[PDB]
Amino acid sequence: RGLGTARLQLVEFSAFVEPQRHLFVHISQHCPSPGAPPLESVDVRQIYDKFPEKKGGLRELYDRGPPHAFFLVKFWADLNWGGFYGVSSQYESLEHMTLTCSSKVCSFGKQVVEKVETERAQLEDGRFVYRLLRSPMCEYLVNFLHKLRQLPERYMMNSVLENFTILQVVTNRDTQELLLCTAYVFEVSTSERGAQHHIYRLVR
Ligand SMILES: c1ccc(COc2ccc3[nH]ccc3c2)cc1
Repeated sequence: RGLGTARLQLVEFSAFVEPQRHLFVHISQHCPSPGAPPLESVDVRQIYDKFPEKKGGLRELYDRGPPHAFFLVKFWADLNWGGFYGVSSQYESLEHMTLTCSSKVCSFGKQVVEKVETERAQLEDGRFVYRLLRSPMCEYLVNFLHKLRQLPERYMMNSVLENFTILQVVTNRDTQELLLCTAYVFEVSTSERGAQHHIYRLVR
């Protein structure tokens, strides 16, 4: 499938730096069409420890449901490049909604940043689109990225990134319904191979 539900679909996601653009990670679901197949599944239990077991932790979130709203993205990021560091997200749906978008940056399973944004639906092409464009990337991530690009060896970046995760929770602001919950894990790619990603379903 893709990263989305009947109610809300991710359309594009990127994290980038501008002085053109450099993209650290990118999901295009404009992609688009598959030809096949469905998404592989990963047992959400094997990643409880990469996020806080406190309130709003993975286990708590998944317990309430709905379980089909839960995805894991593995990113191989491109760190070969002080400009403007940005994140851009676009969702779409057929219903009119206001979204609450929470991003939780985690280091060794502890939250070091929570970022909460709100985005109202916008009618376009007979569907509703939710554009969170050019949101300044938090300072901790900028500083982290500047240190990460210093490491002399890709495998050392990977070692450092094995304890770094992001949890993104999109809820219907009005109703409090969870719409999408995405866990992100990270390695690095080469400049030659370019950034890449793999989306899974989280199951239990
Ligand atoms: C390591 C590699 C790439 C990057 C790109 O920076 C971001 C920033 C916000 C994000 N939200 C979901 C993935 C994501 C990525 C950060 C750290």
